[PDB]
Amino acid sequence: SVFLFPPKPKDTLMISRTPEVTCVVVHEDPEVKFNWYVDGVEVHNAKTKPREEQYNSRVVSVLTVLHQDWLNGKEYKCKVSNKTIEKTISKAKGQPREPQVYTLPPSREEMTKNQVSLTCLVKGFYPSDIAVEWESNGQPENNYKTTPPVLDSDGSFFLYSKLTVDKSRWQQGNVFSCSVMHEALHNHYTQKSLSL
Amino acid sequence: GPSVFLFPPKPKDTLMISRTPEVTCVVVDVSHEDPEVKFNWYVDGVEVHNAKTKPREEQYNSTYRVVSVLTVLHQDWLNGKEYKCKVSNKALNSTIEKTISKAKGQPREPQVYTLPPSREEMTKNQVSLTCLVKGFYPSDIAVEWESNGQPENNYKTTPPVLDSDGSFFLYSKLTVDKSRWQQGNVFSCSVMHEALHNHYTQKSLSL
Ligand SMILES: *[C@@H]1O[C@H](CO)[C@@H](O[C@@H]2O[C@H](CO)[C@@H](O[C@@H]3O[C@H](CO[C@H]4O[C@H](CO)[C@@H](O)[C@H](O)[C@@H]4O[C@@H]4O[C@H](CO)[C@@H](O[C@@H]5O[C@H](CO)[C@H](O)[C@H](O)[C@H]5O)[C@H](O)[C@H]4NC(C)=O)[C@@H](O)[C@H](O[C@H]4O[C@H](CO)[C@@H](O)[C@H](O)[C@@H]4O)[C@@H]3O)[C@H](O)[C@H]2NC(C)=O)[C@H](O)[C@H]1NC(C)=O
Ligand SMILES: *[C@@H]1O[C@H](CO)[C@@H](O[C@@H]2O[C@H](CO)[C@@H](O[C@@H]3O[C@H](CO[C@H]4O[C@H](CO)[C@@H](O)[C@H](O)[C@@H]4O[C@@H]4O[C@H](CO)[C@@H](O)[C@H](O)[C@H]4NC(C)=O)[C@@H](O)[C@H](O[C@H]4O[C@H](CO)[C@@H](O)[C@H](O)[C@@H]4O)[C@@H]3O)[C@H](O)[C@H]2NC(C)=O)[C@H](O)[C@H]1NC(C)=O
Ligand SMILES: *[C@@H]1O[C@H](CO)[C@@H](O)[C@H](O)[C@H]1NC(C)=O
Repeated sequence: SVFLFPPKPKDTLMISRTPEVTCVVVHEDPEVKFNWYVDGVEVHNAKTKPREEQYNSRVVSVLTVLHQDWLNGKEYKCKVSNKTIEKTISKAKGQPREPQVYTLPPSREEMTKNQVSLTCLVKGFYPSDIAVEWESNGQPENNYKTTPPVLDSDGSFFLYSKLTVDKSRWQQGNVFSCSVMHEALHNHYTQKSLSL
Repeated sequence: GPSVFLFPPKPKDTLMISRTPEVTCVVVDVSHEDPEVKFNWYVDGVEVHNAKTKPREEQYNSTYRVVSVLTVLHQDWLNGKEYKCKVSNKALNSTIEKTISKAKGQPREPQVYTLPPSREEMTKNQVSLTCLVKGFYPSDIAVEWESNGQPENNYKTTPPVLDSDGSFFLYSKLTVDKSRWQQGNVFSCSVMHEALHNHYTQKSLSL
């Protein structure tokens, strides 16, 4: 069993982070080998994290990739070997489309609660690789949860991010902002603010 | 060896006494050479005998697939009974066992809030009507949209999302033509869940 994983969306969009692809493999002294190919041609800058013994009786190899390589759609072939299995992944193919970002205040009806919901609708983006964060006065907020991307009826994706705050923090007029990073956006990043 | 997959009833099915909730046990990779299999069904570990097994269906990869459907009492699912399907075959003289039930935990009532389109989205030809459903447990839920009796076609609903208090939430988005929203048409988000009175609630939204 060989499983290939893509880099984190955030890591491919900021030139300062390190986007990896993670080839996971998953007890009679099994040796394993690893060959990495980028659009067919092989590369020798992988790294094999040390063996992991599981409760059921999990070797991993990690290859750093270039930001513009992943985003241009190059195929990443991970080839195992044990005395032969392959996997390939790439970015989803297609014209990237720019997320529209809309912040939605809490319902009047929710205002009878002690905490309230601040909503960030992110729609019309493609491919589904995206990252969403919340902050206020520069410091990130922690109490938020973001739905997975959902396929919309036009072949673009959407998601919602919900930020839970004390109603008083909302009543006091604090500024909350939803951050979105996506490849189709200008400088890969956009912000939208929400206040009372 | 074969493989067994056990599917729960649909959330609308268990919530409405008029519908027919079913647990479905599907066996794939049943050998072509000797394909006789047996289903044993158990409810809370007590064998039941009213399941309905389909005839084998020959697949296009030289295997067989067999389906058994167990009709469930609505209050049996909501009361958390466990459904085991056991699949036995004389081909390998082996047995595979799967168990499914409603997720354990105290049910919690969803709060349903409807959020109008953003002002910034009003420059588009279509606007987003949002239904926020939060604080519900377990995650089994159904969400629909309608207007003036008739249902609406152009909506999508996110999967349930585990929130930080252990309950679930989701959002449903209804896309409508800006004109329809600006005419004052009333739109309703309908939510179905065991912890709601009559298993159903409805919130409206208009300009
Ligand atoms: C005994 O040992 C273990 C028991 O623990 C078993 O291992 C499990 O086997 C399962 C099947 O054999 C397998 O299920 C598949 O899951 C994958 C998805 O894997 C992710 O999700 C799992 C559950 O959520 C995790 O446990 C996995 O570890 C993995 O999670 C993490 O995902 C991260 C994403 O945030 C990612 O981290 C990022 O990696 C990038 C890489 O670029 C960057 O580094 C970045 O910085 C990171 O954030 C990681 O990859 C990963 N975490 C790690 C590596 O630490 C799923 O795709 C797959 O589905 C395939 O097949 C189905 C067919 O049904 C098909 O529908 C799909 O299309 C797809 O083709 C399976 O569902 C488990 O993942 C796996 N657990 C492991 C390996 O830890 C063994 O199998 C047992 N031995 C046996 C049975 O013999
Ligand atoms: C020979 O051909 C056979 C026929 O295709 C192959 O059978 C297939 O075998 C695979 C596994 O090898 C099964 O995969 C599982 O599917 C589950 C979901 O299946 C539902 O959805 C699929 C579409 O995605 C659909 O085709 C199925 O028929 C099934 O539909 C549901 O059916 C029930 C009952 O009828 C109904 O109530 C539902 O409404 C209906 N749903 C929908 C949407 O239509 C997955 O859940 C399984 O995942 C398990 O394993 C995963 C491991 O990664 C794990 O992540 C999961 O959590 C879970 O543990 C699994 O993916 C196929 O269903 C099966 N096909 C059929 C038609 O039964 C056979 O494999 C092949 N053999 C060879 C050697 O090639
Ligand atoms: C056949 O199945 C029975 C029931 O589990 C088991 O006791 C028996 O050992 C199996 N046959 C063989 C040859 O092991």
